[PDB]
Amino acid sequence: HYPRPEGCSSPPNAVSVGLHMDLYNYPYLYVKQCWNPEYQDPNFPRYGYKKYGSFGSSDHVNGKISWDHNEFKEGCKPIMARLPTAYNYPAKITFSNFTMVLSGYFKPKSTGLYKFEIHADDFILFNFGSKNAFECCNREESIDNFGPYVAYAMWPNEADQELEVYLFEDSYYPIRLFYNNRDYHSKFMVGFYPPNTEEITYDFDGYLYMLDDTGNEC
Ligand SMILES: CC(=O)N[C@@H]1[C@@H](O[C@@H]2O[C@H](CO)[C@H](O)[C@H](O)[C@H]2O)[C@H](O)[C@@H](CO)O[C@H]1O
Ligand SMILES: [Ca+2]
Ligand SMILES: [Ca+2]
Ligand SMILES: [Cl-]
Repeated sequence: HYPRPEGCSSPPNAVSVGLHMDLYNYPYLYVKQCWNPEYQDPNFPRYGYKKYGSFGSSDHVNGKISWDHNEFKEGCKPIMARLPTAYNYPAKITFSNFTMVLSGYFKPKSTGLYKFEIHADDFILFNFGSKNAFECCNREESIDNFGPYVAYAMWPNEADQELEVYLFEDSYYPIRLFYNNRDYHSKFMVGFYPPNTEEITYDFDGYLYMLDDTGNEC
C-alpha cells in the first residue's frame, strides 16, 4: 500500500495557524565558480546550514508560500527582494543567496491519499511525519533530528519530485521544509493534490498549523 506517516493530536486551544520560519545567511565565495558549493555537502542540511548565522524568523506562515523568481538579470551577486506576504516577513532578503527552514504541522481537510509535488532552484528537502520530520509538540528541540528525506529536489538534475502519503483528517503531521538558493534565480514550489483531485494547488490556507511545545506528544 501507500506510505502512512505518523501524526499528532492536540486540544484546539493549543493550536494556532501557520508555520515557523528561520532564515539563515548563505554567502557567495566572492562577489563580482562564484557560488558556494557547501549546500551540496551531506552534513549541511543537518548542521552546516546554521554556520553562517541566521538573519530573520517569522511565525504564522500560512497560505501561498511558493514562488518562482526568474526575473533577476545578474548572477554572482546579492539581489534584494521580498518573500511572499504569506511569510509575515516585511524586510527584503538576499533572495539570490539564503537558506530557510519552514516547520510546523500539516492537517488534511479529509482522510485519504495526498500527493505532494516540489520544484526547486536550488535545493529543497521535504520531511514529513512524527518519525521523519520531528517529534509531536517538541519541534524546537527535535527540528534537526529528521530522517531520510521524503523528497530531495536539487537543481539542475533532480529539480522535480513527487511523493504520496495517506493521511487522516484528525491528525496534525510534523512537516519540515528546507530551502536553499546558492545564486541567482530562486524557485520554491511546493504543491499538492488532495484526494480524488487532478488539479494541483499551491495554496495551503487551512492546512498549516502549530501546536504548543510541551514535550509530551500533546
Ligand atoms: C555562476 C552563475 O551565475 N552562472 C549562471 C547561471 O546561474 C545559475 O542559474 C540557475 C538557473 O538557471 C540556478 O539558479 C543556479 O543556482 C545559478 O547558479 C545562469 O542561469 C546563467 C544565465 O545567464 O548565467 C550563468 O553564468
Ligand atoms: Ca526560529
Ligand atoms: Ca539559484
Ligand atoms: Cl512518520
